[PDB]
Amino acid sequence: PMFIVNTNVPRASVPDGFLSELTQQLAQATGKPPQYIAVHVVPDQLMAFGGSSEPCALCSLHSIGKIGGAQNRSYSKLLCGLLAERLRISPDRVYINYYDMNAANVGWNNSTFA
Amino acid sequence: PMFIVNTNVPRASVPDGFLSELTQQLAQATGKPPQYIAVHVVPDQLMAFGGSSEPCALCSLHSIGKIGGAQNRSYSKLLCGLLAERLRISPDRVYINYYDMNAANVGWNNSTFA
Amino acid sequence: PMFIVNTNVPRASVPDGFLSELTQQLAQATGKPPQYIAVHVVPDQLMAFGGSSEPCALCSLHSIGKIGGAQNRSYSKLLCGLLAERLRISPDRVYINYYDMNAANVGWNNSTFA
Ligand SMILES: *[C@@H](C(=O)C(=O)O)c1ccc(O)cc1
Ligand SMILES: *[C@@H](C(=O)C(=O)O)c1ccc(O)cc1
Ligand SMILES: *[C@@H](C(=O)C(=O)O)c1ccc(O)cc1
Repeated sequence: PMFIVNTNVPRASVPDGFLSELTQQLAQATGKPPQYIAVHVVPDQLMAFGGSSEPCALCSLHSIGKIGGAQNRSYSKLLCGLLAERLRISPDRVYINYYDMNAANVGWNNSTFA
Repeated sequence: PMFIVNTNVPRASVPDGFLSELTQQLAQATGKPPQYIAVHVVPDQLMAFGGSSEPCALCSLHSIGKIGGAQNRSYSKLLCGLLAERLRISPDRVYINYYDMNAANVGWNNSTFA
Repeated sequence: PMFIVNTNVPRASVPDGFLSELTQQLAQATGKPPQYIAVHVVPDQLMAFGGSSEPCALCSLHSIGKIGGAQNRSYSKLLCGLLAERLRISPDRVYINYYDMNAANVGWNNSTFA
């Protein structure tokens, strides 16, 4: 799994330990080992949501399985709550795109997971 | 819908009001209310198109529905036109990836749109 | 084809000519003319892989066709090799997402490739 956060919140407001907290929480939520989880945080972005430049985030979660109707609602609760608590972003100004990847379409370590 | 523009144009060449103009134009084009539309502009990028570093842009438009053959041609004319007029990027150095998303795969406000 | 590299390696560690090298290697690997190939390198990113901030990369290769089980392994060897050689990133700290794009969902030059 890989999780990306793009946000207009400034770098200075991203707290220490945030990438590690994301890694641990995603490990718990998805059931996958933390050593496979990649997290990417992109602050200071030029963004608008609903025409407004108040804090917002556009996120993606890519996963080989563990993606689906019920699971995606659980991920959204978990991730919106983390973003609200740590970055002070309102949950109704966050979009998270969920992608269920075929293992043959993820390259790693000079091969793919096929 | 969410629209993202990556470009090597510098931030200073991104005109004031560009994010609002994109929000308005995408609302018109998709028929969705502007309160739903998210826009992300990323300037100053290290990019090449066809092996050259002249202005170029790599964009994505994600939408729940309203994606398809003829619609995508219409969006391309609209968006290439804006990028040409506002950022001085030639339409043959723009790629726009179109993604039709399932409502169950878009999180927002602690749940999904499903 | 479009190829994106996101990495926490610093901007100064990216060799001049890296974009041109990527363009030629991808043209050879996919069999597509280099005029069509777009490359985007994003250094200095706030990233973690497996909970650790050592150099890593998250990449995407989008292509209209030429995506599949065997192809994707040969791509992964080539790209992992090049990132290891040139940016000093260990190949087990790289993810490459492969996307097969329909031509009707790729806009370019005021239209689509359909
Ligand atoms: C993480 C991973 O290894 C898994 O098994 O889910 C991952 C998932 C999806 C993509 O595209 C890259 C890494
Ligand atoms: C915008 C939106 O909510 C709609 O009605 O389509 C949107 C579409 C798709 C994605 O992935 C995020 C936001
Ligand atoms: C490159 C291209 O034009 C091809 O022939 O595949 C390309 C492929 C896919 C996307 O999304 C953008 C550009």
